[PDB]
Amino acid sequence: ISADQVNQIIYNLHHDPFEILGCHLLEEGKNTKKWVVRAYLPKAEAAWVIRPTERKEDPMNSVHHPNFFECIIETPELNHYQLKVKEGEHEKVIYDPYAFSSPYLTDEDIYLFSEGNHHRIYEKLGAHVGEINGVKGVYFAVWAPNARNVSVIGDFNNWDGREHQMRKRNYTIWELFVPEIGSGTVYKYEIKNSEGHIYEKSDPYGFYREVRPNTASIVVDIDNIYQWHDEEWLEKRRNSDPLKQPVSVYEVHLGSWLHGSSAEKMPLLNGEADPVIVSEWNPGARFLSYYELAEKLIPYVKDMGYTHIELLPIAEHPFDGSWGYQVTGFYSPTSRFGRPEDFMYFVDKCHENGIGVILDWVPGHFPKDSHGLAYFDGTHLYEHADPRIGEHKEWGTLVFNYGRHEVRNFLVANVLFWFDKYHVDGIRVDAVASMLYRNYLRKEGEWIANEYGGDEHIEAVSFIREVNTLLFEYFPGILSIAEESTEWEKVSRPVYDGGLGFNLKWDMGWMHDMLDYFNIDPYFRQYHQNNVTFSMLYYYNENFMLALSHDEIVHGKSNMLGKMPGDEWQKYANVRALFTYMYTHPGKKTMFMSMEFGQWSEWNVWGDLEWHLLQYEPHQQLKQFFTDLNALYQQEPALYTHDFEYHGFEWIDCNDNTHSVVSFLRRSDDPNDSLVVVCNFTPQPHSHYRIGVPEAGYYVELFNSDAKQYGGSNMGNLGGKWADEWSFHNKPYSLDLCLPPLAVLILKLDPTKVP
Ligand SMILES: OC[C@H]1O[C@H](O[C@H]2[C@H](O)[C@@H](O)[C@@H](O[C@H]3[C@H](O)[C@@H](O)[C@@H](O[C@H]4[C@H](O)[C@@H](O)[C@@H](O[C@H]5[C@H](O)[C@@H](O)[C@@H](O[C@H]6[C@H](O)[C@@H](O)[C@@H](O[C@H]7[C@H](O)[C@@H](O)[C@@H](O)O[C@@H]7CO)O[C@@H]6CO)O[C@@H]5CO)O[C@@H]4CO)O[C@@H]3CO)O[C@@H]2CO)[C@H](O)[C@@H](O)[C@@H]1O
Ligand SMILES: OC[C@H]1O[C@H](O[C@H]2[C@H](O)[C@@H](O)[C@@H](O[C@H]3[C@H](O)[C@@H](O)[C@@H](O[C@H]4[C@H](O)[C@@H](O)[C@@H](O)O[C@@H]4CO)O[C@@H]3CO)O[C@@H]2CO)[C@H](O)[C@@H](O)[C@@H]1O
Ligand SMILES: OC[C@H]1O[C@H](O[C@H]2[C@H](O)[C@@H](O)[C@@H](O[C@H]3[C@H](O)[C@@H](O)[C@@H](O[C@H]4[C@H](O)[C@@H](O)[C@@H](O)O[C@@H]4CO)O[C@@H]3CO)O[C@@H]2CO)[C@H](O)[C@@H](O)[C@@H]1O
Ligand SMILES: OC[C@H]1O[C@H](O[C@H]2[C@H](O)[C@@H](O)[C@@H](O[C@H]3[C@H](O)[C@@H](O)[C@@H](O[C@H]4[C@H](O)[C@@H](O)[C@@H](O)O[C@@H]4CO)O[C@@H]3CO)O[C@@H]2CO)[C@H](O)[C@@H](O)[C@@H]1O
Ligand SMILES: OC[C@H]1O[C@H](O[C@H]2[C@H](O)[C@@H](O)[C@@H](O[C@H]3[C@H](O)[C@@H](O)[C@@H](O)O[C@@H]3CO)O[C@@H]2CO)[C@H](O)[C@@H](O)[C@@H]1O
Ligand SMILES: OC[C@H]1O[C@H](O[C@H]2[C@H](O)[C@@H](O)[C@@H](O[C@H]3[C@H](O)[C@@H](O)[C@@H](O)O[C@@H]3CO)O[C@@H]2CO)[C@H](O)[C@@H](O)[C@@H]1O
Ligand SMILES: [Mg+2]
Ligand SMILES: [Mg+2]
Ligand SMILES: [Mg+2]
Repeated sequence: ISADQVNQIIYNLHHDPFEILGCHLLEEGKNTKKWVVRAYLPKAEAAWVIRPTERKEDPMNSVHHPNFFECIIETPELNHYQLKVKEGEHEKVIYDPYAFSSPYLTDEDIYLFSEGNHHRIYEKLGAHVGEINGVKGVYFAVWAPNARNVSVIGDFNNWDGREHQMRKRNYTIWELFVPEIGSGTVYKYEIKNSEGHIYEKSDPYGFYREVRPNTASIVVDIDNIYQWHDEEWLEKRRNSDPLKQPVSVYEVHLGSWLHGSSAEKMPLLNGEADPVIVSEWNPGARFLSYYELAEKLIPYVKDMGYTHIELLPIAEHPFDGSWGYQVTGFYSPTSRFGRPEDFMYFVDKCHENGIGVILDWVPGHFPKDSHGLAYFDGTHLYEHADPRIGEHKEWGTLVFNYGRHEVRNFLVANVLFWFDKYHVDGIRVDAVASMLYRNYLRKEGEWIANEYGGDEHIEAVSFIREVNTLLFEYFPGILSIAEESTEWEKVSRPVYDGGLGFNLKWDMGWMHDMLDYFNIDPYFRQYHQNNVTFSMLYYYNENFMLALSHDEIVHGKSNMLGKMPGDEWQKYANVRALFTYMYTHPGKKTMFMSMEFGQWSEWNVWGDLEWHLLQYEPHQQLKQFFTDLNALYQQEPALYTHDFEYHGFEWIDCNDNTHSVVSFLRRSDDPNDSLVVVCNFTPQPHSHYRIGVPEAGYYVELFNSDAKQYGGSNMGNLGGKWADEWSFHNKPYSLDLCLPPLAVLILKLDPTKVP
């Protein structure tokens, strides 16, 4: 480029910056092409072009001006890249602001979509504010290749589509530009099928939706509604290995954490809306907005000391009672809680408070509702046509045709959409088995094998591996968590090693062993010591997340306190012992709302949590227990740096089944960060109980779950204990401890203590 062209950009004299900024073809070679990417980045000192799908990164050079950059790259196609932009000591990674010079679909967009590889398809499909032929308006586009006709119906034309019939392109996608309408427009697509039957559809790529049970899509100017402040969080994420950090997740269903009064409006970020009543049966209550949740949930979480909030599905879903697991509006956060920008504010405020956001994401199925994706164009479009692989009959839902390019593209781009537009830090996928097996919940003679004779759902396995490959390339440092309950191997291992590419898997076996164990009367736990120790045998085959989830405190399973045997003191003590053990056992942590304060009743998705219990001491004390435990977990490197390496854990002894006692070491990089953990899983205290330790010195009591401030009886070792030169558990030193009842001790050698 010339200096004159540069200066025209710098001084805002150029007639159209898209002619020189962004990605431009310089020449075609025999097997490759030569491209240039240019950027004007005021205040940046340096920039790079990242091609994350090819695993490449190229520096950009300043050209004529220190903030004007060019980068010349040879590659057959340059569809997928990001700009890394350094301003002083800070780096951000963004998409190229000059990537798309028109709102309409190009030939290239249609080709990439037809092949399933348009990672940014949601920039063109759906509804977008823009300018065509010199006039501002909205461009709509929808994939419906077998429809006979499609029109746009909405508020602007009183729901009559005759003067807004769309144009079909390349036998696949319908489009229309509508002048002089903008964000806030309410609409649907009116589709006529090959039979001549006419029906109404919500926008599959819609960005906002009326409040259930109304289903019209609403236009959002999604890049001009919210100003983020989380660059430093995102930079630290991208540069960190979350597997080596503390990950303590508070799992939350937004509709049922806390309700407000329906006698007032729902406040929004600088505005308000009518209340959304929780149900016809509880008409005095309304949901809290994303804005109100940012003001209340976030400081509550921060004060408890969790690192992450995990949300039950917030994608738009028509029925409260699915808990969000039956989604129909994949590209929009549910309007129950307000607007897209209110959810953006929630996430930005999490990041300001040093809290990450994980979204439950639901790629496995979708319900039959007529506004949604089902039979979209008068054919089986999103779902597979054969019910043996296209329906989950026990659930009444439809299964995406993962092999169909544009379907795969809908879902792959959807995952990326949440990280791009809403800055989230991770996803969790429920019931992964439901996608992986062609015989899932199907009887003999009601399913068919894959092409090689097996039960593996090949197309699903390939989709999952693609999701995870792309997610980690585009957004390094995120969490991708699976629950897979069969024995599928390598779930949380890299795709290059034959894995599915998640980085964490819920340890459902551990969960069952623990909750079954603790439900046993303590005298009988001696016959089930193996529940305590078993999960450590297979532990190193995956990266495990230890989750005690929402699913465990419904349908007659009781809440945590009610699972435990004995009187009220023992029930609390069991909950403290279990969770202290969970937090010291190797693996990341997840627990569900209500568990941190000892709610007695089961989670009820139709009300909110029993917050009035926090007026009473035993609940307050358990909440303080969790507050202090989370603080300890973040303060002790041996609880999180080496979760997934042999070095991080070793049993000291687990042979004392008749007293239900176990003990072990946790380790980190520094040997002085080593911890000794001792567990007593009956209410019988022990007074001179020997435990082997590897070195001399004073072992400080960092934590004792029987402390009186946690509701315990206040037995313990009075702050710490000197080890004896008395060999035990095959170690050269030993501690002579008092083991409090139904309690866990965490001890740490202080090598500077004065004898
Ligand atoms: O995570 C929450 C929280 O946990 C820790 O803090 C807890 C403790 O774990 C818990 O034990 C307790 O400690 C408090 C304590 O209640 C306060 O009274 C005070 O303790 C004083 C003590 O009162 C003084 O007398 C003095 O004790 C001497 C002791 O007099 C002397 O006899 C000897 O004791 C040895 C004893 O003779 C042996 O028999 C044996 O005693 C055992 C028994 O065998 C057993 O059956 C049972 O009863 O328990 C006894 C205790 O183990 O061993 C004894 C040696 O340990 O030597 C001691 C040494 O002084 O001194 C202490 C120190 O001031 O303060 C402690 C410490 O705060 O409550 C706290 C809070 O709930 C954790 O330390 C804290 O950071 C965490 O927040
Ligand atoms: O103009 C009349 C023509 O239209 C008719 O063909 C249609 C089909 O009915 C549509 O359903 C569609 O077919 C696409 C399909 O939508 C798309 O996903 C892709 O199919 C891939 C698939 O993703 C992949 O998994 C694998 O199985 O291979 C498939 C084949 O490539 O492409 C399909 C074929 O284009 O669109 C066409 C055109 O609208 C009619 O049947 C034609 O005979 C007729 O010419
Ligand atoms: O010096 C006092 C005693 O210290 C030790 O007693 C221990 C018990 O061994 C532990 O099991 C525990 O006791 C719990 C008990 O397990 C639990 O059932 C509950 O019992 C209460 C009950 O809440 C209450 O309503 C009423 O009925 O009285 C019962 C009192 O026992 O709560 C107890 C704790 O409060 O902890 C105690 C105290 O550390 C030691 O073993 C005893 O020999 C000694 O007497
Ligand atoms: O007054 C009662 C006694 O109290 C003290 O003994 C304690 C020990 O200090 C504790 O460690 C524990 O003992 C366990 C032991 O930790 C555990 O390994 C298991 O021992 C098995 C052993 O693993 C196996 O290899 C073989 O040698 O048999 C051992 C004996 O079974 O089980 C032990 C308990 O049964 O608890 C005891 C108290 O019961 C103090 O040290 C004693 O001297 C004192 O008398
Ligand atoms: O103020 C009058 C009226 O406004 C609201 O109704 C809107 C719907 O919520 C919205 O879905 C849309 O309804 C259209 C359907 O979506 C569409 O499928 C088709 O069947 O036509 C409908 C309009 O006829 O528009 C209406 C009207 O704006 C509010 O929710 C109503 O209850 C209220 O009475
Ligand atoms: O070093 C090998 C192995 O040692 C440790 O494993 C112990 C388990 O942690 C524990 O449950 C127990 O295993 C038995 C099962 O509980 C029982 O149900 C059945 O399958 O037999 C098992 C075989 O013994 O004891 C084992 C062996 O000590 C440690 O936890 C592992 O990580 C480690 O690899
Ligand atoms: Mg399940
Ligand atoms: Mg068993
Ligand atoms: Mg309530």
